[PDB]
Amino acid sequence: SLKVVSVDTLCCDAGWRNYHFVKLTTDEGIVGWSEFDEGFGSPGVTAVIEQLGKRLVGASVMEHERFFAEAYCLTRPATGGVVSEGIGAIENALLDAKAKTLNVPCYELLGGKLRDRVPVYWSHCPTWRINHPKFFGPPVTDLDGVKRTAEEARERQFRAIKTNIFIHDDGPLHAWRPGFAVPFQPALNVDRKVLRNLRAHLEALRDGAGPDVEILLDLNFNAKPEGYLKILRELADFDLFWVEIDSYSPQGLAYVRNHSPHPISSCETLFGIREFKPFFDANAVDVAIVDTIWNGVWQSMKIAAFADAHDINVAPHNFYGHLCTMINANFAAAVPNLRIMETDIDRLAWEDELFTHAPEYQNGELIIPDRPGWGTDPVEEAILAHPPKVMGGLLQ
Amino acid sequence: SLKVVSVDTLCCDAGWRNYHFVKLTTDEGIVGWSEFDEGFGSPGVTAVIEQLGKRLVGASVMEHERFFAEAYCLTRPATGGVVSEGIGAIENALLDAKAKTLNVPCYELLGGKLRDRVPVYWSHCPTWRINHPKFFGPPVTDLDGVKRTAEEARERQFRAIKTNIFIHDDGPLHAWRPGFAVPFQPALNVDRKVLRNLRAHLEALRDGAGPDVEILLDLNFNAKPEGYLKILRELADFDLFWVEIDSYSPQGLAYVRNHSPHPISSCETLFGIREFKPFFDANAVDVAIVDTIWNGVWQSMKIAAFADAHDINVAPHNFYGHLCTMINANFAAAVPNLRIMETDIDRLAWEDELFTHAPEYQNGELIIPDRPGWGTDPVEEAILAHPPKVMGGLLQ
Amino acid sequence: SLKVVSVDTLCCDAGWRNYHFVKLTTDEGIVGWSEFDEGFGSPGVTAVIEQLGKRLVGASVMEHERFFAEAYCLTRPATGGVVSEGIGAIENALLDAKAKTLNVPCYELLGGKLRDRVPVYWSHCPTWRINHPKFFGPPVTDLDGVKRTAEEARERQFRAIKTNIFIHDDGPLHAWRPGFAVPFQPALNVDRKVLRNLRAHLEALRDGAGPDVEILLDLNFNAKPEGYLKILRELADFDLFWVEIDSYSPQGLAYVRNHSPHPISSCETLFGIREFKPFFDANAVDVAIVDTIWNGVWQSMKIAAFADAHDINVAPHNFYGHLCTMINANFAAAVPNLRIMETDIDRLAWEDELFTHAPEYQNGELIIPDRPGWGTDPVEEAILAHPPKVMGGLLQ
Amino acid sequence: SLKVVSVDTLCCDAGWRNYHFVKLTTDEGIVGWSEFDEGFGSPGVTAVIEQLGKRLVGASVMEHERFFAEAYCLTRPATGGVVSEGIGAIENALLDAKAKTLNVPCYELLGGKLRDRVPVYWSHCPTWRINHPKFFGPPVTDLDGVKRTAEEARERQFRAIKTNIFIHDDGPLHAWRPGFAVPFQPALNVDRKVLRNLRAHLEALRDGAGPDVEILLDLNFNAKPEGYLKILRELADFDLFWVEIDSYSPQGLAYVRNHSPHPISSCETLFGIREFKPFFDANAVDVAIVDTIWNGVWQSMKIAAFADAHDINVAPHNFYGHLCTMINANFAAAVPNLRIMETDIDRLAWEDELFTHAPEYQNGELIIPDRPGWGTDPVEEAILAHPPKVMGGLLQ
Ligand SMILES: [Cl-]
Ligand SMILES: [Cl-]
Ligand SMILES: [Cl-]
Ligand SMILES: [Cl-]
Ligand SMILES: [Cl-]
Ligand SMILES: [Cl-]
Ligand SMILES: [Cl-]
Ligand SMILES: [Cl-]
Ligand SMILES: [Mg+2]
Ligand SMILES: [Mg+2]
Ligand SMILES: [Mg+2]
Ligand SMILES: [Mg+2]
Ligand SMILES: [Mg+2]
Ligand SMILES: [Mg+2]
Ligand SMILES: [Mg+2]
Ligand SMILES: [Mg+2]
Repeated sequence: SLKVVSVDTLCCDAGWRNYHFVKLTTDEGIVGWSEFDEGFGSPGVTAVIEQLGKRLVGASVMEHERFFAEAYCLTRPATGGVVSEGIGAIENALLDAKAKTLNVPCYELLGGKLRDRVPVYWSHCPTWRINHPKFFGPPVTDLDGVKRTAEEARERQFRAIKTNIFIHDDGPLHAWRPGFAVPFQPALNVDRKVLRNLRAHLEALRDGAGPDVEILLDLNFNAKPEGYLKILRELADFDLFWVEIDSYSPQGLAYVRNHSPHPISSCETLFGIREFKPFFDANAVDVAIVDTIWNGVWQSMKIAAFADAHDINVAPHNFYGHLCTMINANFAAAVPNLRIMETDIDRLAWEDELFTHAPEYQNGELIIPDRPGWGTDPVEEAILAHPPKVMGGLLQ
Repeated sequence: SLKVVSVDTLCCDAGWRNYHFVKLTTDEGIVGWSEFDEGFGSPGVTAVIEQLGKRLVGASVMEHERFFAEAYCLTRPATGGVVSEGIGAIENALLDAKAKTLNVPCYELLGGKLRDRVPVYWSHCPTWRINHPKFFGPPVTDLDGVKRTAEEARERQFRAIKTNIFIHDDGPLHAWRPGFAVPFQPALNVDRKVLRNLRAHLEALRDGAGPDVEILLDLNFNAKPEGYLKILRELADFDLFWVEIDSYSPQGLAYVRNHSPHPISSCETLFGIREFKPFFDANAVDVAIVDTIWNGVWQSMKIAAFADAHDINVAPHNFYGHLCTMINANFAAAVPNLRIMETDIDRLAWEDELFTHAPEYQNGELIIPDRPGWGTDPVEEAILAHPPKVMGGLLQ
Repeated sequence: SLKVVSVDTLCCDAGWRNYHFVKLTTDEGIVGWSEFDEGFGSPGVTAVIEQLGKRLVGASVMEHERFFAEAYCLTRPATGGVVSEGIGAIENALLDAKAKTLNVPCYELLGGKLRDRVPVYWSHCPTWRINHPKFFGPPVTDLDGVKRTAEEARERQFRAIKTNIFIHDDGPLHAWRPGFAVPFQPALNVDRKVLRNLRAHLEALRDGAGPDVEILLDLNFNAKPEGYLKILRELADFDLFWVEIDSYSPQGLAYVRNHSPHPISSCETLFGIREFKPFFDANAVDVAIVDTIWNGVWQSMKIAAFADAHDINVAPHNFYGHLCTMINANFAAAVPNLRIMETDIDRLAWEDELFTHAPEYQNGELIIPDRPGWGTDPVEEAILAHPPKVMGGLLQ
Repeated sequence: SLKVVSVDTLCCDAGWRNYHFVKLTTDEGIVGWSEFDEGFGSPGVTAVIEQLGKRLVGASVMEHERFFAEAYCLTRPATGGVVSEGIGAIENALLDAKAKTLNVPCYELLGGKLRDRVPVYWSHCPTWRINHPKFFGPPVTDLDGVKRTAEEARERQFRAIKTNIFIHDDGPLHAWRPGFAVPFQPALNVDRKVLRNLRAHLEALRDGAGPDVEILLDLNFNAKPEGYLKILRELADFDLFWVEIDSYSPQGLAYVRNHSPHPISSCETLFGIREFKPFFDANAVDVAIVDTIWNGVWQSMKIAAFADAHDINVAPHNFYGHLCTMINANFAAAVPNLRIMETDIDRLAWEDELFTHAPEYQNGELIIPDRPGWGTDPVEEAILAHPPKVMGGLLQ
């Protein structure tokens, strides 16, 4: 019949956060999967999915843009954010199911592949070993550990690594994340302490990385334009692949970029061409980060094409489980204007148990798989062996 | 202690949709309430509230902007929409509790009152009698019914009424709501059928209203700029108080307004100064509609002040239960640049059972009450006597 | 009755200028106070207050925004400047009275507090010891004195200090203030003499401050854009927390900022969202200085929210007596987007006599008090023991 | 010596407001006069003048731009409004004294005259007979009176007349001035009542005026852009010389003008090229009204030249006593780009007692006099025979 028979959500432990999944079944017995997230400031996604999936049962699995168009109508007043995340999760499960029904990898739905491998950067490096050492080891607790982590990235043939903001000289090594209320300092002022610790951290990272490995810096939402300018001035003489700055002020981000000696990336939290547009119109970014897990991969192709017309290259936002990596891998395979792909190389001790297939890396690149669908399936029995905790992520 | 002890949510039947409430209790035994909504495209609000309320327990009931600042940080990546609705609901319960603790009406927190009564328009008139006749009677099923409803508004001393788009000459009278997928025609094209039915409907309404009662027209998201222009051209010779058009294109809405012979209102779905700004910068609106139930009343005061500096008057978005009306009444009491207040005069047969106090109208105005807090409390036993159904509203 | 019974003004000696106060009494016997200023280019404020206070008697002390709305109407043609200062002074006395009536600190009216302490900078350092040495000692008369003053700030645990423009090598040490006609050189040209003296002064200040204490530079209205650019170029290699530039040319100030290697602050003389708007639209400032004594604290909350939407942090303009400090402290307690707070640490020998309570500093921060109202009251008998002189300030 | 020996202010009764004067005496015994106003929203002007005049004593009477430059410096932070009015009043007394010293009319200082007579409009017609009938008769209390007043203007050979907004059908004839809080309705909404009364009033005025006399409409600050558009739409088919709209929103006023079928005038409350500039840049006005009493005539020549470069003609704001008329007459004599001159033809019963010379009109034009100085002097004994009341005007 090609009809959708069921849409369910599943959830499992990912240590300091949970992973979530959409499981969509068709009348032919094909199962389409996606992975989504609530911990990154996004309570409510499951509720959105459970409501929207009710309307989808009985509809054609093949008609994903019809579903999107309908869903957009039904939730139009509160579009974006958690609503749009729910829509994107369902879209990604629909794509998997459609690809599987047609016996093709998902990139065959997205224009075909135009590359077989994708260069990555090792993200949250050494952020995961510093911030979640119970889950990702060896723990990093000092500048020597920072250096050693970069040395490890170099030895393992990774070509780039991305860090965040860390305070080294005020007690135990800790992250500086005031944009997410750790600590609660909602003005997000940047003081000397922040600047000298950024410098110390990056110098240690460069010492370990050597001169060839690229270093990316993510500042998230942790300052105002004033403070971002202060950081960029301070770090004017560093060799940075990009400095990543999230902002809801296209004019402010454009001002910062205009005064930056480094490439600026942004946009990981934005939805649709509509939200990217003011940033591109303002010349606000060198690189547009696109969250295809949030937007849905079909919607993300639209965003990539929009960026292409502005001669802006895109990078997937990818810092979740293996299924998200494979979803992003398919997007990265199809998009011409691809900057690089993000991936976390630090993995949970049970990550591989949760999925049928793991991403394969060789010489600093992700190999794009050629199996029907995204390239990996969550394993239901494994999910049940790792029951979820209450919401973590930013809401820990 | 002035600490928040608990944050709970409650839900009850409102016929074709549910009402939702936040119940916040302090260490002193004061209870602060707000009303919120999920049916207007907003699945997930309850989940957001339940997560955010966990962080609020143990904090001061007096420190509402602290809570807002913290909440904004914790959900920054997925801000707006359902996340921001959850934050606004909690804010409104905090305000009620703080006012009650200080033994004052909520307007005493908002600058004091500057008026004792607020002119209203009777909204969803005759929309509720056409679209939900099982709940709001007498049913309206033809043009004569449309005329009679306007006559009733005139007799009852209402000074203004607001209708939507109705098809009268293609079978049983029915609403035209393609922007919300009823029917599913996602291009939102406007054809002759729409135009002639708008004309027929508005002529009947004017016939009943007489020449003094003002007629407002809400087009919601039911066209593209092209179609909005077609509608405004067609209705060029009508006397309309405003034409209300929701759009996520400030440039498109500005183009429409520039070519409109009628005042244009918009913005009921927008969050914060940030989202209103592009519209004001573009000269897109005569009147800014502010949803204080969604934004929170404190945040809405910021938006009202922003509008004031642009010499734009604001109107509350108010089409829910009595508590929402009283929340909006307090906002309307304090804001200098107030255009008018929306209210639905058609009420459910059990509306008055659900709340301790009902809004009072006299000579077409809402009387602003002077009780501690918002002016009415949901009644817990009554809520339990009207158990909720599954989600309705747009998601019916 | 909650009615205002009387509005009076009082005035006392502050050495080289006078302090002024609004005293508002209610029917319940509550007294609300504010402090205002005439010496900073503002003859006439008292006359404005005395006229506007006549209309206020008999009105509710609780309805401060009603009073503001009415006052704005009555003085609309000559709004801003001295008129708006009079309105702001009355607003601040109303707020004090309302807070006292409700038995809460003024920050309880402003959203609640979100911080308990506020970092400050020691302003007019060493400006007060150079320019008014009869009142603030020890006198500073040479570069060694400049260095020693910065050393004192460091020892006393202040984290930042702010100086102005001084000429050291042309006779007795003297201020360069041509923008205020000392000397009268109304072109405001910047020559070598100015540049080399700025350098000499700042080098001495840095020598005393050490590398951790932040140095702020205030240029007031003492140049044109051309000259501001010359100064910023000259000082390109200094580590400055901000350079403060007052301008009535948003396009000119924006040009300067675009070419500045230092953060730019401005706006201390501006009134309302309306006046700040062109500067924010032009990207003219890193930091917005808000004079809440001039604007009124309620109006200033509107300005702070406007700045927040532009991701601009604000700093109070505070260089008067203890009551102004406490007024600003309450604003600073409530505003999320707070850059820092200005305060003069050099005090008159009789400052503490004039007020019931003095501001308390610890480890470079101002402690926010928790008494009803602003946190301090002028003392009537002390005011009479220090009779005012003719107008001083800029009009000396 | 050519030194200024004294600067004094005088004040006398003008019925519902006072007139004020600056009296400046030189060492040679020449007396220069100006007239200024406080009632039009401007408490404090006298205080400003008394402070600034202290600095002027001992300076050259010939150096008026030196005084202006110095005064601007000394009051720079609170410039505009009442401060700038004080400066303008002194400037106008300086000009009179300088002209008298050189034995020439003031227009000889302003480029020489380029016309001998100036067409006027009869302003506040029938506004003064309606609003201040105790002082200006015969009283106007109905539509027939409105018609008769216009007939009188026609018979007396006036070519143009200007009215305001009046409510005729809700009790005794009364002005609609919500922008100045009469009545207090601070949203400034425009309803049917306003529109139908504007129409009725203007139809009566046109009936009396005949087809040749021009009719001007002043809306002051009595609406928001929304309401101004509503008024202009309603009055689309009237033949109006201009519609006068005061606004502090250049973008809003420009929007209104863009949609106006009538010429738009504004700017009567603005100070200096700086304040006019945003309006001209926005294409906001057909005609710029310049208050030379407020700005000073020398400053006003700068504004007129600025307007000239934009191909905008200017009109003096003139609705005070005979000295203001003569001050404006001299400006009007010298400015090439002169639209028309405002004057009130309704005069107080004692107006002529107060001044040595009265303005002379012939065939609808003001004759420019050729006496040294402005053309009339206040009479000190007459001033003392008409002692002032408390402040009236808007502050009544
Ligand atoms: Cl989580
Ligand atoms: Cl902070
Ligand atoms: Cl619902
Ligand atoms: Cl369609
Ligand atoms: Cl002073
Ligand atoms: Cl000079
Ligand atoms: Cl007066
Ligand atoms: Cl109003
Ligand atoms: Mg968004
Ligand atoms: Mg990132
Ligand atoms: Mg949005
Ligand atoms: Mg609507
Ligand atoms: Mg100004
Ligand atoms: Mg300053
Ligand atoms: Mg101004
Ligand atoms: Mg006028």
